[PDB]
Parts: sequence; C-alpha cells; structure tokens
Amino acid sequence: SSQIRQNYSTEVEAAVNRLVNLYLRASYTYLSLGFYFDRDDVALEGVCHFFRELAEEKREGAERLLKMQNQRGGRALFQDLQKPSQDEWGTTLDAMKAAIVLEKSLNQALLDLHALGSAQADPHLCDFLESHFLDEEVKLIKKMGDHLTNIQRLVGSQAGLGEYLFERLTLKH
Amino acid sequence: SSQIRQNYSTEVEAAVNRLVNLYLRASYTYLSLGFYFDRDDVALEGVCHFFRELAEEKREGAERLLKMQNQRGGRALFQDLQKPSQDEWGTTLDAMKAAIVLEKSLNQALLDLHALGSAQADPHLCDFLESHFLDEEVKLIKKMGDHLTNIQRLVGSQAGLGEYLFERLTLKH
Amino acid sequence: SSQIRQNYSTEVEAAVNRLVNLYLRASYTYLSLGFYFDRDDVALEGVCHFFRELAEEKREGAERLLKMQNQRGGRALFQDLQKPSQDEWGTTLDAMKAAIVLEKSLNQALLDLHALGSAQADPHLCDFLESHFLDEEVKLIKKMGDHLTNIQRLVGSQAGLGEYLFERLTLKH
Amino acid sequence: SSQIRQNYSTEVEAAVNRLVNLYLRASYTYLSLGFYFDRDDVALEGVCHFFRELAEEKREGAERLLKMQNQRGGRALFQDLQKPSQDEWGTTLDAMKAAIVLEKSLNQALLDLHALGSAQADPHLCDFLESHFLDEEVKLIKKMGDHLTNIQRLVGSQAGLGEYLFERLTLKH
Amino acid sequence: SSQIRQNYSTEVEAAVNRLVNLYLRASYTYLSLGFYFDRDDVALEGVCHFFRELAEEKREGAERLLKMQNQRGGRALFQDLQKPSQDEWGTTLDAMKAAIVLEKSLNQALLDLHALGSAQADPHLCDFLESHFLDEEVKLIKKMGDHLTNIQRLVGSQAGLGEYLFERLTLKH
Amino acid sequence: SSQIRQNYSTEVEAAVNRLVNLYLRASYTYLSLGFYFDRDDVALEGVCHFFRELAEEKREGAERLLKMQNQRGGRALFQDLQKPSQDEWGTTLDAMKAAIVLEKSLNQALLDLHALGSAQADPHLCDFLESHFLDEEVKLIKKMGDHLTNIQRLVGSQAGLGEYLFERLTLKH
Ligand SMILES: [Cl-]
Ligand SMILES: [Cl-]
Ligand SMILES: [Cl-]
Ligand SMILES: [Cl-]
Ligand SMILES: [Cl-]
Ligand SMILES: [Cl-]
Repeated sequence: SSQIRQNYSTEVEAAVNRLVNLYLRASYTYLSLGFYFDRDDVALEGVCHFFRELAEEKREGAERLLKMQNQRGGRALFQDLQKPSQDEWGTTLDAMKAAIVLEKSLNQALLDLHALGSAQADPHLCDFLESHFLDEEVKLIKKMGDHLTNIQRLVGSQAGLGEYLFERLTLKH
Repeated sequence: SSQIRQNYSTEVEAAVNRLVNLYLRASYTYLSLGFYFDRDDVALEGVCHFFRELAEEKREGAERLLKMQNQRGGRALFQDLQKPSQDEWGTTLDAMKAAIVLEKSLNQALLDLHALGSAQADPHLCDFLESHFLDEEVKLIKKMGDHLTNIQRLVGSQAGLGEYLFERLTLKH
Repeated sequence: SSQIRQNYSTEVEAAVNRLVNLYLRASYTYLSLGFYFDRDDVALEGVCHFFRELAEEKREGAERLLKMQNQRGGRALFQDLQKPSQDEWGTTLDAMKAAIVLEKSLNQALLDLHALGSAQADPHLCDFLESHFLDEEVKLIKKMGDHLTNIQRLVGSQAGLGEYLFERLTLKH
Repeated sequence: SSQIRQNYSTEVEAAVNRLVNLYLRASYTYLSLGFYFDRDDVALEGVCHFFRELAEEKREGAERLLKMQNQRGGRALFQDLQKPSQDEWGTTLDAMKAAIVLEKSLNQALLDLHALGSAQADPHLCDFLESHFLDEEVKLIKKMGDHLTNIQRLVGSQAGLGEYLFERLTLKH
Repeated sequence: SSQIRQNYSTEVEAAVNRLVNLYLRASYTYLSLGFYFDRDDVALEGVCHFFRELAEEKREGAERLLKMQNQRGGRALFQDLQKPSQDEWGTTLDAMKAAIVLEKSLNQALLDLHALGSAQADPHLCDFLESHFLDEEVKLIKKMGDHLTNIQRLVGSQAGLGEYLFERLTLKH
Repeated sequence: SSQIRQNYSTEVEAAVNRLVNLYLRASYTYLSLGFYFDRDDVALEGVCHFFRELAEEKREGAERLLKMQNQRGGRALFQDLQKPSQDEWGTTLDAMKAAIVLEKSLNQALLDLHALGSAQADPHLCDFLESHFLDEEVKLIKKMGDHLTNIQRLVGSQAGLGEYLFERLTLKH
C-alpha cells in the first residue's frame, strides 16, 4: 500500500507481475517436461529429475518476486497461465534445446526489467535482480550448454546408446 | 503406453487429467490468498502461512495424480490454468468461506472420479483415491469448519480485535 | 588521506558525513522513544524493547559508514546532534507513525546518496549502500507497515485493551 | 510519574538529565577519537580499539542513568549533543591527555551529583552512584594515568618508534 | 560459444582477457617481491609471507575472471606475461610503495571495466566486479596504506631497527 | 649472497633460473588447456580438472626451485613468460599428446641440469633434483602414456562416445 511505498514506479510494479507470470509458466513447462521423461515409453529417470528440479526452482523464483512485490508496497495481480507449448518433448536433445531457449527468454525478461529499474533510478530493484536472479541464470545456462554439447557428442555417435549413457553417467538419479 | 496399460479406461485417463488441472488451479488460488494476507495493509502472518501451506499441499496432490497417470500407462495432457476468481479476498472470514467452497468442489470432483472408477471396475483407481485423497479432504474440511466457527464467534463480538486474536492464538505463525 | 584515495569525490565524502549525522540523530530519537515506553505511566515493555533495538541498529549503521569513510580515504567530520523532535511520544500508534516517517526520511537520504554515487561513477559506494543499507531499510519499513495495520485494527476496536494485546502478542518481550 | 515517585527532588531529577547529556557527549567524543586513529595516515589500531571501547562504556553509563531516572519516577529530557571539541586529535600522547581531562570532568560531575543527593537526603541516589560509577571512574583514571606515564617515557626517547611500541605491546589489538 | 552467449559484447570480452593478463602480471610481480625478501641478505620472513600471499590472491582473481569468461560464452585468449619491472625491491618501505602503486593500477582497470559494462548495459558483469573485486581491492589498499604509515613512522626514527620491529610485531610470520 | 654461498657455480645458478621460467611457462600452458576444456562447446569437466591440477603442480615446482635458489645463495632473475603455443587444443587426444611432449621437454631440462651439477661436483643440487623432481616426472609421464593408450583405444572405436566415456570413467571429476 501507499503506507510503505517509496520510489516504486507503476511501470516496475506491472513488469514484476508480468515476470511472476513468466516464471510460473516456466515452472509449468518444466513440470510437463519432467513427467514426459517418466513415461514408460521414454523412461529416463535422470532427465525427469533434472526437469522436476527446475520446475521447483522456477516456482521459488516466482515466490521470491511476489514477496518482493509486497515488501515494496506493490500489489500482486495474477493472470491465466498458458499451457506449455508442446504435449510431447522428443528426445533428450530436443528437450535440452527447448529448455535453453526458455531460459534465454527468461534471462532477457530479467535484463529488460533491470534496464527499466535503472532508467527509473530504483536501485533496490536492480540489486534484488542482481543478487537473486542474474547470476543464477548465467550459471544455469552455462550448465545447459555443457549438457547440450555432451548430448550432441553422444547421439551423433549412437543415438539410443548415447542417450542412455548421458542419463546414467551425467544426470543425478 | 500400451506396453503397460491394463484395465485403464480412456474415460478415467481424461478425468484424471481434468483433476490435475483442478488441483493446480486450487494451488494457484491458495498462492493468491496467501500473498494477499502478506500485504502491508492486511498483515495477518498466520493466515498467510495457512494458505501458503495449502498451496503446497494442492500442488503435491497434482504431482501424485500425474505420477499415478504414468504408472497406469495414461498420458498427461496439460491445459491453461485459469487465474483465481478474485484479486482481493476480504477479511479472514471471507477468505475461509471461499476456501471451504473450493475444498467442497474438489471433494465433489474426487467423489465423481471414484464413482466413475467404480462403474468401470477399476479398483486400483478407487483405492488410490481412498488412500491418498478422500480422508485428507474430510479432515481438511472439518478443520476449516472449526476455524469458520471460531472466526464467526470472534468477529461477531469485535471485528478487528477478533481477527487479530484468531491469527495470534489459533493459527501457527 | 591522499595516499589511498581513488575515485572518491569531495561531494560523496561530504554527503557520507551528513548521512552519519542523520543515522546518529535517528539513534538518538529511538533512545528517547524507547525510554518513554519504559515510564511507569506508559509501561509497555515490548514497545520499549523494539525502539531500543532500533537505536542500536541505527548507531551500528553510522559506525559502518564511518568505517567506509576511512576505507576510502575520506575524513569524518562530526556535527552537533539535534535533540529529538518530541519529548513525549503519545500512544503506540502515534509512535509507530513517527517511526515510519523517520525511516522513510532515512531511506530517501540513502537513495539520494546512491544517485550521487551513480552520477559520479563510484560503483564501490553504490554497492556498499545496496549490500548493507537499502534492503535492510525496505524490510524494516515493511515490518513497521505491518505493525501499523495491526495496531490500527486493535485500537479502533478498543484502545487500551488493543494496545496491551499488541505489546503482549506481537512484540518480543 | 507521581504514582511511584518518593523522596526524589526536582533538583536531582534535573541534574540526572544533565549527567545523561554529559555521558552521551563523552561517548560522542570517544567515537571521534576512535575513528581518528583508524585513518590510513594515523593507523594505530590498538588506540582506535581503546577509544571505541570507551565510547561504548560511556553510552552504557548514560543508559543506566536513564533506567534509574524511570525507576525513581523522574522524566528523561534530552538536549542537543554538542560536537566534540576537536576534529583531529594529534598524537597518542595528545589524545590520552585529552581523555584524562574528559574523565576528570565527568568524575567532578559525579561527585557534585553525589553531594547534591547527600544534601537532599537521597540515599538511593548516593548508593547508585557509589556502586555503578565512582569506583569505575577511579579505576579508569588510574589506568589512563599509567598509560600517560608509559607514553611519555617512550616518546621522550624516540617519538615514532615509541608510539608504535606502545600500541603494539600495551594496547590490546 | 554462441550457444549460451547473451548480452555479452566483444568489447567486454576483450577487456576481460586484458584484465586476466594484468592480474597474472601482478601475481608474477608479487612472486618476485616475496622471494626477494627471503634472500639471506634481506631476510624479512613476515614481508616474504605477505607478498607470497598476495601472489596467490592475484592468481585466484585471474582464475575467477577466466571462469566468468567461460560462463558468459566468451573465449579466453592468453598473451605473454611481462617480467616484473624490478629485479631488486629495496627496503620494506620501497616495496610497500611499489605494491600500493600496483594495486591502484589494478583498481583503475577494474573501475574502467565496470564503466564499460555500465555503458554496454551488462549488469551481470557489473555485479560480478562489485561482489568479488571492488570491495576486496578497497580493503587491501586501506591495509597497505596503514602499513605504509607505520613503516614511515618507524624508519624515520631508526631505519634498521624500525624495519625489524615492523616485520616482527605487525606482519604475521 | 656471498655470505652463505658455497660450492654453487654461476652456471648452475643461471640454469636454475631458466628452469624456473620453463616450469612457469608449463603452468601457464596447463592453465590454458584447463580452461579450454571448460568451454561450453567442449565441456569435459574431468579433463579440465586434470590440466588445472597440473598447472598447480608446475607452479609449485617453480616455487620449490626458487626456494632452493635462495637456500644456496643464488639470486632469482625473472624473464617474460611466453604465451602458450596454441589458443585452442583440439580433442582430448590432441591435448594429451601435447601434454606428453611438454613433459618430455621438462624432463630433458631436468636431466640436463642434473648432468651440469654432476660435472660441477654439486651433490646437493643433484640430490635435490632426484628427490623432488625426477621420480615425480617419470610417474607423471607413465600416467599420461597410460591415458593416451586408453584414449586411442576408445576414439578409434567411436570418437565422441569414446571421449565422453574416458572423461566419465577414468578422469576424476
Ligand atoms: Cl495457449
Ligand atoms: Cl478466467
Ligand atoms: Cl533543535
Ligand atoms: Cl559546539
Ligand atoms: Cl618487459
Ligand atoms: Cl611468443
């Protein structure tokens, strides 16, 4: 409310609500990815685990944003969550390519919000993104890039065998 | 897939996917309720905690349903999640009344799915609902009814004072 | 001194000294608030504790600023500390309203210094404020807003009773 | 207030408030002394520590006096705190000479208040000063006198060397 | 590579590689300083230790920069490392003066890279420098300034004696 | 210096300084190798670790040589460090072949210095090389030869797959 709100623009407030929506949709996408890899006719437990962990992380990111919205005196507004863009996700390689595209889009939304906060001279918002989101995103994208390279190396050789080995020897399970 | 699927009708498979949607929408509603009570101009921490806990429980219920869908050889299909029906939730009394209505609707969906499983002679589905959902729902609804009675007793006396006392002396925080 | 000073403008140095003065005056104000609530004819121990804790926190903030001044090669200059603006602080509600106004003024001084550091391209100063002051201030202001809402809810109902209950059931003691 | 006040003269009440002011100004002076010795072009860590410890002790003395004021039913009144008399404090010898003069002035104020309490037949006040202040002051003044003698012995020999040795081998750090 | 690179300019990438070179050359300089003080005809173990520790710290700084380069999708390019500017480093005072000049030059390179990142709207780079380098550099420069003051105080008095005392009573060994 | 120097020829002193340069250049080469394998488009963590460990070992070898130089009364002289001979290192096989060539060159420099020490009747130097360097080098070269054989066996079969398996099942990570 007005009682606590200070140096917090309506443009940032709106953008934060949009970013919450994006994080929850990402979470929902990772839920779909995770359960696809648990299907009896896909059955890659390590890949299932990897995406289910990411679903949790994105949900937590949305919750941190909503907490911050309230701390600044903004008002959370929720919209519909669009279903994920695919019902079936292909191979481990297809899925990891989809995941990196998703993360790059989230990262771009984070960078655009930071630019907005810089333009509006809102250092608290800028620091909040820097300290909880931007470094986490860089590290996650690097990890997915490493995974992509290793999957490509393996399935170029021998696709079924390569997919199994990646799940067994790289991913946690 | 077809490899494992046995005694699992397309009607139950579809209904399970619909029930997943309902549980995720309930989770989303409880997220909204929880953060509303964390607003600086509402500020009832115990009520916030109560609804955030319920958001988690409903998400977990959806995850258990998706796990079961895969165990039976059905295919999870995700739809849009409709935003919650309100942006602001009123008093503790208004919110608890809304929550009990929501739970009764979920309970009715559980009972309707059980009836479907009984008609289709699917005992695994029937037992799964009985052992993970139906008793949990009865206990939750009883608890919310008890809370409603205590809130009504208090805010009839003295509304602001009564709301504070309920949050302090009944709800966890 | 000159031996270590690098990228540290005379304008920032002066402003830092002014900010030290403001933090020490805030500390002094909280000392007055705290001992007022310990008077035998006020006697709200939890409120006394809350303000005495804030007196300590503001003194520590001033000490951190003086440490930073020396680390950058600036010179601390001390001025008179003006007495607090009131000798008696009214009710818990009056006092919490006064405290939030004080915190908003400190927060504005922090934001103005950050803007100065940004204009002068002094990233060390900007980061120092971000990492030790700006988030702490946001969280404190949110907490005071929550307290204000709860006090207003209670004393609207029944003023004496409401004040006692807030001190007993919300504030630490 | 009047409810508890017994055998507590308006003259003692006023004097106690003046003594609070003197202790807080002493604290403020020791803060200045302490940070002066932390400057990169002075850089005597042990001397910095010694004066910062004294700043804390004098603040605590003021807090004990304010507690006693309330216990007796008097009313704390705060005045402006005058800035310290110097902006720069010279050598360790200059600073210790300044500190002993300050302590002798505080001690004289304590003795004058005790005499007032004796004249007004206020044994509680007399005992309070005897048991928390007068012996502490005697011991502190003796310690500063010992330090002065040792500094004079050293800097008479060789000023820079002597100052370093005193800081390293006598003062805590 | 291109697979992960996002919002990372070729100008920042190049500058980061130059900063790696500067940190490794600083490390190499500190190696030379450290072993000079271990010579049988210099023999100041504490000074040797101080510079060898700094050699390690600067190497670690370069490694963190190379890690970050890869995390962002840039490519590390290595150049020749120029030998240190002196073969013999004089007295403790001469060496500490040389070290502070070196640190001020590194600090200027850090500030120039931060300005570049600010101009290119690269908040991840800006925050990375703020959180791992800029505060560390300020604290190190303050420490060296303090050491310089203490060495000057001592060797002004009595050069050989003063150098020994500084090594024995200030520096770790 | 002359004060301690005994049976230590100017030819050995010079050669030791040259050997320090060679060890530091080897360290620098291994740094480059290590970070190349950490690139998102190479992404072989175990290979990165192996070369980074070797960078550390070679740096430590140089430090031991500089320590010995001082113990004998020689004077360390530092030269430029030439950048590594490649900017990109190819496959695991290419890199391990490059590493074995590098180690054989270091080993030859060690053997040539030992021969010099034997000719000059400097048993301390001869024993120092025997006890800290020559056996370590033999064991390292044997290990790299074993690795080469295993990599060749694997990538002859199936290059991408083979490289992954070697990194996962032989190298530490
Ligand atoms: Cl859609
Ligand atoms: Cl809708
Ligand atoms: Cl005034
Ligand atoms: Cl004055
Ligand atoms: Cl050169
Ligand atoms: Cl070259």
